[PDB]
Amino acid sequence: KNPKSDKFKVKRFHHIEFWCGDATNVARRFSWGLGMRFSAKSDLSTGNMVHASYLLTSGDLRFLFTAPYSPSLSAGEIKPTTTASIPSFDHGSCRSFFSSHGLGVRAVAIEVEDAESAFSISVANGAIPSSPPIVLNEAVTIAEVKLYGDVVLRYVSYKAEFLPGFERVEDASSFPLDYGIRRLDHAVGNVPELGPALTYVAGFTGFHQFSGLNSAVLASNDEMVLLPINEPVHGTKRKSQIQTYLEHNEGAGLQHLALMSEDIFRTLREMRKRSSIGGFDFMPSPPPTYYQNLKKRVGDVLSDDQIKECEELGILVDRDDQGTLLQIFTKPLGDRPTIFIEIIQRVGCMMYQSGGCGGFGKGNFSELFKSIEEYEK
Amino acid sequence: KNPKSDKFKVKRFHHIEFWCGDATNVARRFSWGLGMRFSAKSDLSTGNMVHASYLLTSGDLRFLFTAPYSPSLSAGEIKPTTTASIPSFDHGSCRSFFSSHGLGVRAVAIEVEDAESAFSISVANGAIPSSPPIVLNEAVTIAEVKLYGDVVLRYVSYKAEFLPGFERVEDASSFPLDYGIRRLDHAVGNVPELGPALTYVAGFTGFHQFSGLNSAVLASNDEMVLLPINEPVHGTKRKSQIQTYLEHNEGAGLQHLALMSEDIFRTLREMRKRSSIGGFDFMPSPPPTYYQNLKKRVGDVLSDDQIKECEELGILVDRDDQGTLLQIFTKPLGDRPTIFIEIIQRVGCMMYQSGGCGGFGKGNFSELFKSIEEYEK
Ligand SMILES: CCn1cc(Cl)c2c(C(=O)C3=C(O)[C@@H]4CC[C@@H](C4)C3=O)ccnc21
Ligand SMILES: CCn1cc(Cl)c2c(C(=O)C3=C(O)[C@@H]4CC[C@@H](C4)C3=O)ccnc21
Ligand SMILES: [Co+2]
Ligand SMILES: [Co+2]
Repeated sequence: KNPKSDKFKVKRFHHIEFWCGDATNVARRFSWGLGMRFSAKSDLSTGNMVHASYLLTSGDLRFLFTAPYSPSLSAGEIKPTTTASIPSFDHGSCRSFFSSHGLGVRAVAIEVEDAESAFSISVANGAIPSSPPIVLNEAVTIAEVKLYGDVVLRYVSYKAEFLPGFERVEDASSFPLDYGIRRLDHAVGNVPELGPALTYVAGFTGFHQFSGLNSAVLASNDEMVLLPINEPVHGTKRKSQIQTYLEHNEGAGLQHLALMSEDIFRTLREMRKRSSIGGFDFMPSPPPTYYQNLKKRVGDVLSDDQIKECEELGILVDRDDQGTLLQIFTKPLGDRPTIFIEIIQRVGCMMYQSGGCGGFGKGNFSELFKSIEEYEK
Repeated sequence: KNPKSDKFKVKRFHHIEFWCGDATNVARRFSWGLGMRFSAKSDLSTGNMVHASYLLTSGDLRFLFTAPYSPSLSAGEIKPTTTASIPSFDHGSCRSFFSSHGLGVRAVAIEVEDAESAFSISVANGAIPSSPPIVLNEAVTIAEVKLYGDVVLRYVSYKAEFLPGFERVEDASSFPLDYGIRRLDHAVGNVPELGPALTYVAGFTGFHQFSGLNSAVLASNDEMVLLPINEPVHGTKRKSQIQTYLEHNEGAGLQHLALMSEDIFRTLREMRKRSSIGGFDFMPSPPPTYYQNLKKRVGDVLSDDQIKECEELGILVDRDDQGTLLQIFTKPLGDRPTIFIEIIQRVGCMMYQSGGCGGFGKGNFSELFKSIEEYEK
């Protein structure tokens, strides 16, 4: 059931903003590791004396990397005279976030019809305000409310090129890398208590409900904005990875970003070639028994050659009533065992493809446990 | 003249330590951009609950990248029970350094005969202590004194593998990258006042003296440890780049690291191929007039084909009474216009090669000014 209860008009995920200590080095590592192009910048070279922000893109996926300059460079400014291109940015908030959490997502940004209206309706319905609506160059409106922990949900609306004040990147610095990633599929939060988190977020958005953890997924009307949230389950044999996250992150935050690929075989071939030369590492692949069991689960969807290619690349597969899901997880993106990335591709639910086609892979918890036991043999 | 006045036995540069917000992303970017192998680690996986430290190597060059974990992970520890592998590390100092300066060098480390003796003699001769000598696993001794700004000179001595507590890196994570870089040639500081800086450092080491700036170079007895120091010169037409450094760095710090290559043509070919895919950018190349003028300056040292290869790669050349110097400079390594890297290779002074052979390129200030004026034509 989908009661289509959004309290404002939501379109799609727009961008993800990482708060960094050095945006340059993180952005360059991510660009090479994920195959994303440098697309826009706002920094000293564009007149921004407050923060350095670099935008990477792959298809519709937009990753923004932001770090503060010395406050001394902008000491004479006030908010009405700021050279910051992102008006919600604050030196103290950014440094506090990074000191507390390390590298991680500060903002999950969605495009809405009217960010001013979205902000008002959200706060009227219980959202904790983080940054009020601000109109940039009479063209783009941005506002922010608290999502969980120190992560904000950022609303963006356009009257009619990322943000005013950002410059397109000189072609020579913009190498057209592309490993197949096309859009953000979902963004997952870890919280200490799932119940209150769900009630809060569903409360102010109207989003409906779509081992070691309990989870639920909030979704927009067309189920294209997908926001899973996890809480830990305590006392288990193996310690809850959600609890490990909360300890190393100093509390709630964004756990993983799932990036849809138009060709997950090519994406993973490209990413795995670069794992040891500056890119991202992947979690340990499942045993050969997992892929032998795949024939009985998805042999109608995937040929044996395609199943063999899943095995070459360490890809997991899950299936539900309506669609099939190919997925794989990176090791953590930075020093702490906190945020990681999922690469995903969905098969089915063709109407365009409906959002969440095939679910989120929860069947792979049991299929992996059983496959490792099967594999001790 | 070289009075060989070192107050203790100094061997060579040992390593450079960057203090980072996220060591993983900086280390991976540097590894790919410079062709350095991941060689050792000390982090959560090795039992270090305090800091994440990753060691990159290329030949004898050792780059260490360190970032703090949440203090909560080690809250129960005291110094006698610490799991830190680098005992001088402090969460507050590291966060304060990075907040103030951004990404940069915290420690210039030299190998000495006895780091305990070097520390005592240094402080007896005016050095400001930063971390007292500490013996690690009865095998390695480390001590630190202030060099300039928040940069420390770190003494390391070995009784008889980087540091105890570091583990060698799993071969699969250690891709054998190598673009030809072999050792640190010199490490350069920017200070507000050159005179007092020189007197202080030469005071406690016994090191002897080897537009927009004044400079002098301190050197060890065999002139293999080379420490240039710059101060700004004010009022000029173009603003002093040393002054720009001090403003954006919030004071004195390390300006550039010069990395010797055994084949600067290959190093620069390799680095330039990666500039736009996660590596390092280079400063604008000199005009064609610079390379036409090179025939008259170094035509006895470099064939026209070799001079043409310098032009392809943007390489600068300078010469003194005893040797020839090939050099090139990167753009700044991170967000702020502060630290950068020089790639260098020296021709001549064969006895092994004597240190500083060919100087440091100061002749290229005038040769570049004149070549740009020549090139307006
Ligand atoms: C193989 C072990 N494994 C590790 C992960 Cl992270 C994972 C996921 C995954 O991506 C997550 C989500 O998108 C949904 C929100 C939380 C739940 C579901 C969840 O865990 C699905 C199945 N098995 C998984
Ligand atoms: C082409 C413009 N240019 C930019 C740099 Cl950074 C540079 C250097 C260089 O590396 C530096 C040093 O190693 C020595 C210590 C300070 C002096 C000398 C100095 O500037 C030499 C010649 N020309 C240069
Ligand atoms: Co997921
Ligand atoms: Co130099």
